[PDB]
Amino acid sequence: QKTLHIYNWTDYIAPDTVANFEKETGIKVVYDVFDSNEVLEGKLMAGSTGFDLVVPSAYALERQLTAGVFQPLDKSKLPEWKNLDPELLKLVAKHDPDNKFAMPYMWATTGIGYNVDKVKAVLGENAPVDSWDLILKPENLEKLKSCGVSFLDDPEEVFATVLNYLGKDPNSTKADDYTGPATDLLLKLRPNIRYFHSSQYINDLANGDICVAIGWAGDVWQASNRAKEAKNGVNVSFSIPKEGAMAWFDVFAMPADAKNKDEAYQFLNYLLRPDVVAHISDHVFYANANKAATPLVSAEVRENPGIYPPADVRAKLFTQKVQDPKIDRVRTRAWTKVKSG
Ligand SMILES: COCCOC[C@@H](C)OC[C@@H](C)OC[C@@H](C)N
Ligand SMILES: [Cl-]
Repeated sequence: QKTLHIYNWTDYIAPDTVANFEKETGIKVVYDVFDSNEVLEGKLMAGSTGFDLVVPSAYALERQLTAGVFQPLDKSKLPEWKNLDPELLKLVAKHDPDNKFAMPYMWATTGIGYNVDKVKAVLGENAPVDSWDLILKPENLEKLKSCGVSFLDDPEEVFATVLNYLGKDPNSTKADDYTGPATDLLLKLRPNIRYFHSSQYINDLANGDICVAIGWAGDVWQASNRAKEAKNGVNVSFSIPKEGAMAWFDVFAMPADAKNKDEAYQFLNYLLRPDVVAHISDHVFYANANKAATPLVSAEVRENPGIYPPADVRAKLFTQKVQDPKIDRVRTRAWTKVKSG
């Protein structure tokens, strides 16, 4: 009896995906979760994770490759690899040349999740729900403080969105951008932010406990779906703001010391099956990278422009750059200053 260990994001799989895999293959699966790239990268850099598959973002995969923490995917053991989107593969290939190490899993954006009715009650029906002004303008955050504001606990996301909102390069390589105007705005916003967290905001949005969040798109639509299932009358939506937004790709990768490579390949081939990965998108409200699976995804998910955004919305998106150690230092320092007010 072999056991496959999988380290994935929270709220990032269907409730029966793993059980259906165990039944089909006889492989026992141990499934652990994280809600942060730095948590996952920390384990990948510090020692032996014990995981056979992990799921980092494509840009973070690039940093991890330079340390040799992954092993190349044997394409002959992934016969269904052809189901993956070539335009999505080419986008991942900027971080993983020739797509040698990673399998694109899901992709989405980083925008604003919000309580529609409470926002409209606090800021009126003309609230800037189409703009980052909703959560990055201090005059607005001062009004929304009491209903609850959350930011992701992710320095790269927050700083990229703040610099973009200030008219700077989202991936600015000038330290004065981070210590100056980026830190200045965050400190003005900081007293109105209830907490920095990358997963608690899902149930807090669903229950009406926070009214505006920096959120990952599928996370927020899950919040909206849970509230509807609970019949609590809470109205949650998601905005890809008109100023542009962070877009990203999460990929499956195989750690270089993975114990059960053969079983890991079996799970990757399982994920490549169109019905399997469409079932996941139906439940997590995330776009998968499987071109063959798209028609099998629910109309509710596929026709949602906040999940499968149209071309006008795609033209506004930017992706995360791997910053050199100088900018990494500056950004990380300012982030810690910001978290402690
Ligand atoms: C409470 O969770 C029990 C998991 O049960 C797995 C079910 C679906 O069957 C698949 C089995 C035969 O394969 C893996 C075995 C070794 N655990
Ligand atoms: Cl990415």
